[PDB]
Amino acid sequence: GSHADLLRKNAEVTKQVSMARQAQVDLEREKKELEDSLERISDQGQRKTQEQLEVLESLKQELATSQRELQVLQGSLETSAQSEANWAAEFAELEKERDSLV
Amino acid sequence: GSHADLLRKNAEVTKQVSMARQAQVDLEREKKELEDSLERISDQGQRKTQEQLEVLESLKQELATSQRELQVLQGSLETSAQSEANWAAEFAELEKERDSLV
Repeated sequence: GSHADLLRKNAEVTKQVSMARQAQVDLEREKKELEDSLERISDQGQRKTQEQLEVLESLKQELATSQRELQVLQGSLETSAQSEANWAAEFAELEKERDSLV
Repeated sequence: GSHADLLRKNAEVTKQVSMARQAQVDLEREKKELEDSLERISDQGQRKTQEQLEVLESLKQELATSQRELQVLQGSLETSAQSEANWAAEFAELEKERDSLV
């Protein structure tokens, strides 16, 4: 009857209330880990952006230095070369003399 | 009276309809330029991301090459150096002989 129905109907509403109060708990908790995960994937993402900027900066620095160094060696080779030339000429003169004496 | 009010009231609704039909036109048009601007700032943003990737790649390539080149010069200096040594020794022998004859 109407009494049975109301009593049954009401018993269900109580169960649903309980279930909703549970969803509350489960959701509010599931959101706490999303909050954390988000806070991390962000924290990490902003530091990766940095390392990169520091890698790119350093990279330019490294190349620039290598260039300066390469230019200095090109000069040392230049001078050394000029020096080997003199030795030959120097040796030439001694040879000319040695030949004169023998 | 009620007739004056309805007639006046209705005249206003007609004016508003017209104004709304205008907002339609103006908005639908203002959105066409947002559509374009967005399509551009995006198109440009995706190509800038590329150039960069190509700058970074090239940069590594350049540094790597400079390193190989620097290493080769370090060797040329090494050999040239060894060569200057020989000249001195070579010159030394000639000198010893020249001194013997004089």
